[PDB]
Amino acid sequence: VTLFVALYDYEARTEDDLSFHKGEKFQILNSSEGDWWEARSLTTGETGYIPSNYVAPVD
Amino acid sequence: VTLFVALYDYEARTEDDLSFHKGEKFQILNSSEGDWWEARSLTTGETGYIPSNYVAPVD
Amino acid sequence: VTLFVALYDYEARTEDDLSFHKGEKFQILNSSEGDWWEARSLTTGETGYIPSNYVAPVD
Amino acid sequence: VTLFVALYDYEARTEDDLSFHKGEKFQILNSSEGDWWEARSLTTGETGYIPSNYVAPVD
Repeated sequence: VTLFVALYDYEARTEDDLSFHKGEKFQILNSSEGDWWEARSLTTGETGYIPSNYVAPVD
Repeated sequence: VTLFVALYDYEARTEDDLSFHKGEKFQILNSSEGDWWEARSLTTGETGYIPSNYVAPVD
Repeated sequence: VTLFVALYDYEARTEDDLSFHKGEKFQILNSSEGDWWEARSLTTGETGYIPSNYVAPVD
Repeated sequence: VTLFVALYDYEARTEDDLSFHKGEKFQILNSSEGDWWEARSLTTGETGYIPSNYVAPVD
């Protein structure tokens, strides 16, 4: 399972976080040890940490 | 300090309460003034009252 | 609610604390946040933090 | 003992209270059952309630 969709919008707080919009999809290979996962957006191509509670596996 | 985590989404009514989404984690600032607790979101760093029956201790 | 009464005069340092004179009586609003209590003067109706070791319960 | 001097200034909150300045003297015949005493100022001639902790018997 590596495809996840955003449930809510999110505005990055720092340079390493990724901002994104609800409905946006990501590739997330491995989850982290924390609440923050490193993702790549399939829309913008950008990469960065996202809060793991904001996405769900794409059905 | 124990973290607490949101069980459900909650949308604030005024500027005093804090909107949050399920799974968001908080550090509690003041819990002894009543059932609404002053808390900081570990997600955004925002601060405000949250209804304590909407959160549980992490673990 | 128990009234408390000032044992000594006290002059506030900022706008948050409350200046008061010996014998002034207060009704306490919040006493569980620490040793500084949020109180209303029964004399002027002003509100602010007062150092709890400067007051005693009436009687 | 009926002569008392004011220890601090006081600005009346209502129409029945007497405002006064530190060093001002009053005649106070009988003390009340409460913290408020009915006084007459020997300076202005006015009469009204004053907080009893603000005056002391004139020595």
